[PDB]
Amino acid sequence: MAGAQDFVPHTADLAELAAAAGECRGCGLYRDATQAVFGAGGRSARIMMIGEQPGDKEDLAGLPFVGPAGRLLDRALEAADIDRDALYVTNAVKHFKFTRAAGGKRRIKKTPSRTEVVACRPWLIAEMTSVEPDVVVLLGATAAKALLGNDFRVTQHRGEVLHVDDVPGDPALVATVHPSSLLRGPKEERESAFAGLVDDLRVAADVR
Ligand code: SF4
Repeated sequence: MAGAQDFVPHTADLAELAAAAGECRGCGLYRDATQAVFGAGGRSARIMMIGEQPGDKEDLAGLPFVGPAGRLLDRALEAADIDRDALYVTNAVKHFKFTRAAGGKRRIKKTPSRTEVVACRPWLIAEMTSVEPDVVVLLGATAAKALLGNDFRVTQHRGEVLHVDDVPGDPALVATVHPSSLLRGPKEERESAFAGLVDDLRVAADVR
């Protein structure tokens, strides 16, 4: 078998899937991470949101989007009039890939290789088959490329509703900036970028 496929059980039950992901060895990232971080939410969710990976806070909370980027995402969701409890939120890879620097105040995320993304993608497929979302919001380059192709450029398709043929259930896809990118930079640029994230979330939420 390839990647995580043999570790994925034949079930759409999210609790069963999350327990199975705790035992995944589909790539190397399970070794140094604290635990797998599966998606959070229920199968009635109409909107699925996919980030890159659990970060330092998520790796220990056991839940996605709990750190500063998650708090910015909550502020954007509220501004977009979307209830976070109604979404299903997850990440392209389920184990935190990291390093430390001497004197650092946190573990530093490292970018998943395309190999790791493809290895973990069976979990993402299981999640999408389980949830059957009407729309998938892809937060950042890694997540967007996971579904849209390794050459895809988030920066070139902002605001656009995409549909690709190899995605199960043919949901609408909206690729946007990852909330972590909005945490730093000059104020005017951060404020414009925040408005653009709210716009993209509203596009996704307006999908019938
Ligand atoms: S990152 Fe994904 S494929 Fe790799 S070990 Fe973790 S759950 Fe399995």
